[PDB]
Amino acid sequence: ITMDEEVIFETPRELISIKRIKDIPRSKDTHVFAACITSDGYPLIGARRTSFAFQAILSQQNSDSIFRVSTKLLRFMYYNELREIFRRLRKGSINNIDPHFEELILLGGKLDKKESIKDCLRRELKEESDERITVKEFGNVILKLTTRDKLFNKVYIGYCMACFINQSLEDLSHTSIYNVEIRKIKSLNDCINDDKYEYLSYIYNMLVNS
Ligand SMILES: C[n+]1cn([C@@H]2O[C@H](COP(=O)(O)OP(=O)(O)O)[C@@H](O)[C@H]2O)c2nc(N)[nH]c(=O)c21
Ligand code: NA
Ligand code: NA
Ligand code: NA
Ligand code: NA
Ligand code: NA
Ligand code: NA
Ligand code: NA
Ligand code: NA
Ligand code: NA
Repeated sequence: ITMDEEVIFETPRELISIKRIKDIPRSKDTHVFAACITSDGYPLIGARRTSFAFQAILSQQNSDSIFRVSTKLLRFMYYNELREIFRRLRKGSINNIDPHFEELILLGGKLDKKESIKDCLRRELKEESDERITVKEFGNVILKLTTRDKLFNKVYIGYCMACFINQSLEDLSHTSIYNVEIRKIKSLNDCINDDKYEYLSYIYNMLVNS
C-alpha cells in the first residue's frame, strides 16, 4: 500500500477503512494496535475475553427482573456468555449459535498521557500477554483503521504498527492466558474462516510487504 491508498473492507458485522498515514495524532486516549510477527514469522491475533456482542448486551440491561437480548447477536458470543444469559431460564435448546465463534482483535490498547507510541505498544503487549511478549523491532508503516460496526451503528478509530517480537509462535501457544482482556493468543493463519480474516490478513500484508 502506498502513502495515500484507502481500502474499505466489508464483513457481515463491520465496514473498515485502512489507510496509510505518516504520524499518529495523540490526544486523549488514542488506540494503538500491534500487528505482531513472531520470531518464526507467524502473524498473531488475540481472541477478546469478552465478545463485543455480550459487552453490548450487558450494557443494555436496566432491570433486575427483565433481561433483553436480540437473538441476532447470539451467533457472535462465546459459550460462557450464552450460558450466562440462559442459566436461569434453561429451555430445551437455543438457536442461531456459532460454536466456532471467536472475537478476533489485534493486540494493543489506549495511549497514556505523554506516553510514547512505542512505550504504549510494549506496555500493552506485556499486559495482554501476561508478560510474555517483547518487541525486537518496530516496523515503519503506520495504518489508520476506521471501523463502523453495522450492528450497533458506532464508529471506532485506531492506529496500527508492525511489531516483530522476540517470541516464537510455540512460546505463546503452550500456556493458557489469564487476562481480563484476552482469552487466547494464536496464529491469524489458523483463522481462515473468520469474518475478519480478510481484512486482518490485509493489514499484516500491507505492514510487511510495502
Ligand atoms: C465495544 N467495541 C470495541 N471495539 C474495538 O475495540 C477497540 C477498542 O475498543 P474501546 O471501546 O475503545 O475500548 P474497550 O476495548 O475497553 O471497549 C476499538 O477501537 C474498536 O476497534 C469494537 N469494534 C466493533 N466492530 N464493535 C464493538 O462493539 C467494539
Ligand atoms: Na484512536
Ligand atoms: Na438444559
Ligand atoms: Na433460541
Ligand atoms: Na453452543
Ligand atoms: Na464471527
Ligand atoms: Na478490527
Ligand atoms: Na515477551
Ligand atoms: Na521470550
Ligand atoms: Na468477524
